[PDB]
Amino acid sequence: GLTYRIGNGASVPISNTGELIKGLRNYGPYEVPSLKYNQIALIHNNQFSSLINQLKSQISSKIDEVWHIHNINISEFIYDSPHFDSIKSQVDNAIDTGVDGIMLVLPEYNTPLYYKLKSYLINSIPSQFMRYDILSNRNLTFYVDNLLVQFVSKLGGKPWILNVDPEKGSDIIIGTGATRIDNVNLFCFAMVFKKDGTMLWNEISPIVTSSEYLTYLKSTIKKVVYGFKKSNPDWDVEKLTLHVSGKRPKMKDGETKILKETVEELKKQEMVSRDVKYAILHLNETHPFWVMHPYEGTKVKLSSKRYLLTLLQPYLMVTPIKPLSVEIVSDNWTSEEYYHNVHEILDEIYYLSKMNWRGFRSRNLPVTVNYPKLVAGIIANVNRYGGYPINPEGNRSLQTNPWFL
Amino acid sequence: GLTYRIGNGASVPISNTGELIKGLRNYGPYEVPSLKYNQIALIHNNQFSSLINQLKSQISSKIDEVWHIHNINISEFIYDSPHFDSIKSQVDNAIDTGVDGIMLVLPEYNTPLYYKLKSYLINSIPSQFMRYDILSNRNLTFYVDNLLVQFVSKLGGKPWILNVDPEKGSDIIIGTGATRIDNVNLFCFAMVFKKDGTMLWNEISPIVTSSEYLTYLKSTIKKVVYGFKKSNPDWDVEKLTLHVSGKRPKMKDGETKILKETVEELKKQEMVSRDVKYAILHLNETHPFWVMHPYEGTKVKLSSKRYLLTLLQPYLMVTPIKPLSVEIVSDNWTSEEYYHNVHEILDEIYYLSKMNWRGFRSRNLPVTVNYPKLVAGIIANVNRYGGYPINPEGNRSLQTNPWFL
DNA sequence: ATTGTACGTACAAT
DNA sequence: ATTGTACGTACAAT
DNA sequence: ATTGTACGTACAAT
DNA sequence: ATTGTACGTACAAT
Ligand SMILES: [Cl-]
Ligand SMILES: [Cl-]
Ligand SMILES: [Mg+2]
Ligand SMILES: [Mg+2]
Repeated sequence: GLTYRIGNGASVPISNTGELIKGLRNYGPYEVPSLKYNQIALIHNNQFSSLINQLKSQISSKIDEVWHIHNINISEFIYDSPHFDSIKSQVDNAIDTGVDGIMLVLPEYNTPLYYKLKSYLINSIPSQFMRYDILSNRNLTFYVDNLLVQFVSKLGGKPWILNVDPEKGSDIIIGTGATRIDNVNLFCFAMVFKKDGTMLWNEISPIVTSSEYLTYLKSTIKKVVYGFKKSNPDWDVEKLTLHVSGKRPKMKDGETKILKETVEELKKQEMVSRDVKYAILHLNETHPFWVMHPYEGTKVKLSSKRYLLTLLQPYLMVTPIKPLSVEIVSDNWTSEEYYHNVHEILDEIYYLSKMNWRGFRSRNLPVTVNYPKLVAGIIANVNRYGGYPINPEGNRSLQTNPWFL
Repeated sequence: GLTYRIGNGASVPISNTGELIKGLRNYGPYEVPSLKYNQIALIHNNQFSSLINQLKSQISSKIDEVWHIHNINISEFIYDSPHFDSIKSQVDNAIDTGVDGIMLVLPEYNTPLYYKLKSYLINSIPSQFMRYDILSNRNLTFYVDNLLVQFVSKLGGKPWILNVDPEKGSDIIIGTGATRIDNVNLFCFAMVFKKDGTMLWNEISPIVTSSEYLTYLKSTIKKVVYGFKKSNPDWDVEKLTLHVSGKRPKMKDGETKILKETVEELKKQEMVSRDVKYAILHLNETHPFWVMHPYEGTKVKLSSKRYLLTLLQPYLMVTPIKPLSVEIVSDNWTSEEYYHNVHEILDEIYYLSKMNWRGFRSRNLPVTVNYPKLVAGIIANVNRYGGYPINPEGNRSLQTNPWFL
């Protein structure tokens, strides 16, 4: 069945972390990140610690041997006290020396300090946080293994992509919708993906009130298609799918009407093909249930437009299911192609549920739903603890890299 | 897996009508009905019709050769006009000669006449109706084949029973609840079954208003247990299950409270064992869905007390499911036996979904739910068109035979 | 904040 | 009393 | 009323 | 326009 494509034309089976890691060592990742300085800063307050030295050695050898990123040096920067100003001084010191990314070790749980520093770094340079007190109580091998998956991704590398039939499925999938941060405030999102699970462009709205939802939903989607088209100017999108998700205002028929208008305007502006075939889907995580591989990829039809994908819960009697409801709220398909297109979009959602660059283990949740949830967590908490605002507009690094992992 | 037990200790696979019919011819039914007169009346208004003669010959030879009911003679009675009084004269003439049952051919669709005659016959003698205009447009072989399944059952025979492990499942299952006949009026029902799918006793309430529901629900259940116990005086019920169904007043917590009281009173009166283990289940047919034998008998857990059985739709791309929701609203099981008992009651419901004496083909709906629906259809329409009331109390034939098929 | 489970013991609601 | 959460700690993952 | 499907064409609701 | 019913006729079942 489905496989992951890594480097040198090799592919490895899904649902098998051991073979994925082994394949990376043999063949490299799908794309090794391009770096300016070949330099990574490690920033901590545990100078001469043995654990810091063990961590640095594993990072160094695995960046070389697993990720095939050669000639990297790691520089150390020591902050004197675990507070914002003292750590920020060392972050700025690291940036001044010329580094491709920062790995920042914090001593303990500290939510305001974390989100203030994280929002500063997201606006500055690819970064990876670590907790020393958790690091001290973990298998270092597993810790660094998965750590490097998302750090390499943050640096712009592509660890692996989905091996999918290039003749089936959408040209692009737009994950879009909004996420509430409280009873009144929200932000809209729109993320463009290839059918192989790679993210091409990201846009998010400013935080606004629910009264402004549909205005900013349309504008955020137009902005992400503009950015996708400018960065991919020869791509003619003839097969388009919207994956709408997020806890958002209940305005279903008004929202569908606006999403349809948006697609039509983008056709008018020739941002997608004038003959584009599209569908607008609602993706909702529903209540889990338990059957007391027969359901790996099973598709359930509830009505002509409501479907259910029985995604397996990652777990260690009963088989747990994490179902995903998929409703077709709008499409321009003909009756003759309709159920062929239903199978294709459902298979596509299943494939995308296997993409996750946070770590080696699949999340079994489509990236079009999962990655906005990660973004929501950061935007909400940066707002709550008053960090630096994150505005990907005008910042190509934020528009194209998975800074939210 | 599951098999049907027929005569002479033989058993045949489920879901295979051809082998079931062949097994009956070779081994006979599980129980051949006992008859007083060895005489069946055929009552029609098509004297000397060739089709009537073909029908009579198939009935005669199959009663002999498939059902192993020997030495039967069929007498004919001719009514002159298709009206109640003229047909009733021939029904009474048939009864006066001494017959074990009546087969009554009506010329066409006529709902008032059908239910007036049917309610008269149900109060008199086992009976089987037929429509001449439909009979003329059918494969006579298939028509008579299934016709005789339910006629033999109405005469008190047992065509086949479920082959079930005698050490698993309930001692008796009581199908109970109520069915609305309009927005205000209803009747309660209670049917006692063995785990092999045979009905032991039946009681129904008079038609009452919804305000009287819980009073008559309790009294109808007590009445059916009294009748089961009087007819089965050495049976010690230590494993009891209630299957509650029917479109009825929304009084869930009050209904559960009364059903629990009923079981406790019956324990007090020593109608069941004082150490009886029981569960009270709600069985609801839910919305069908389609998977786009992997679900023959599949059990889904939704919560600790809510389950789903994915019963297959009988049908001729997508696999249709007719799910059955099963909720445990009350039980006296211990925590240690609980999930063992959940599997047993769910398997038991699945087995009972294979019992259907209306014809050879399974209905894939548990008899504890299906047979009350058949009763509801008759009671409602006899009320609507003012036929003779059907009161099984005091009438052992109505309390023990499946007159509703 | 590598991430995710699994599972005690609490306490929340009815 | 009973049933869903809730919040810790434990620790698995290749 | 042997029963049950499957499926046109209508019309019902939005 | 679009999507669920609805009510006929057709006819399958072994
Ligand atoms: Cl569970
Ligand atoms: Cl369908
Ligand atoms: Mg991260
Ligand atoms: Mg019948």
